[PDB]
Amino acid sequence: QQYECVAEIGEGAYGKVFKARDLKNGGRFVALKRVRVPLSTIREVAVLRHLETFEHPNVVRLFDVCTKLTLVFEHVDQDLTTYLDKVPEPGVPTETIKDMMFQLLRGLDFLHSHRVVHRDLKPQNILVTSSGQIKLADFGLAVTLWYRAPEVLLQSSYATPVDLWSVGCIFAEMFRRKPLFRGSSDVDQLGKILDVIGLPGEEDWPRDVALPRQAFHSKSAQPIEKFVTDIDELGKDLLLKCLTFNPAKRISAYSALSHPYFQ
Ligand SMILES: CC(C)n1c(C(C)(C)O)nc2c(F)cc(-c3nc(N[C@@H]4CCOC[C@H]4O)ncc3Cl)cc21
Repeated sequence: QQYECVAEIGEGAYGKVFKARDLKNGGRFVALKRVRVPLSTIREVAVLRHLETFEHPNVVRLFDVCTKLTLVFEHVDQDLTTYLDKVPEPGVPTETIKDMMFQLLRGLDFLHSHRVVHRDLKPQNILVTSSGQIKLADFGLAVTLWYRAPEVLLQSSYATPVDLWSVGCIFAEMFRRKPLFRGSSDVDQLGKILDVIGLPGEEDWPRDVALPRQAFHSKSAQPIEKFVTDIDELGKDLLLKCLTFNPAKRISAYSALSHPYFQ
């Protein structure tokens, strides 16, 4: 074969991910994902090959697609989790947090501009290069709810704002070095969220959903500086705009890119 598996990276629905040697390309390490067997998946791979044409700096490269289906991607040694685990005290430098957030928002804006939603953005799929470059991986194909948006938990809407909530969760975790909302179920997750952001107005609660607003009594919203201690005034504002309950009022990746926090 042209690829030689050396280790298992992970397991997905229904497929395994393997670290492989690209024998025809200098034995470079590659991530091989096998997708089992449709037309929707054919379209999904077509979107991924199209996004590759733009070769965005903040998205993992798709080197090859073979025919059930093998997806060959560039290998990145570490994810944001392993970076946050190994970063020395007192934590990630303020300007490293800033740069990585801009790169994440750049890759996110790229995907949203091409009508692609990640839907499972988490430090495990955010890859960090030896040069410190953020690369998005593990998206475009069809459990941890710590980054799941409230409208996904409530089962009402599944648009792009879902990823911006995950970014707000990730932004907070870059300072904390531990997840912001560590729920253990959809109802626990939403409760743990509303303890911090407060119960939203009745007009901001999704209509025709199973869980009503009155199923929670989180009462008032607490200051974020308590849960994220070293955040600046501008960072606090960007973080709040991401962690907005109502997805229509939540900042977009495009307007987050222009926030004064990045000036
Ligand atoms: C693991 C997970 C995020 N993952 C999943 C599933 C479906 C399991 O969630 N599919 C994945 C996939 F298609 C590719 C990668 C990927 N991984 C690396 N490197 C890894 C990063 C983690 O540390 C070990 C390194 O070797 N480099 C490049 C890519 Cl693109 C990760 C995937």
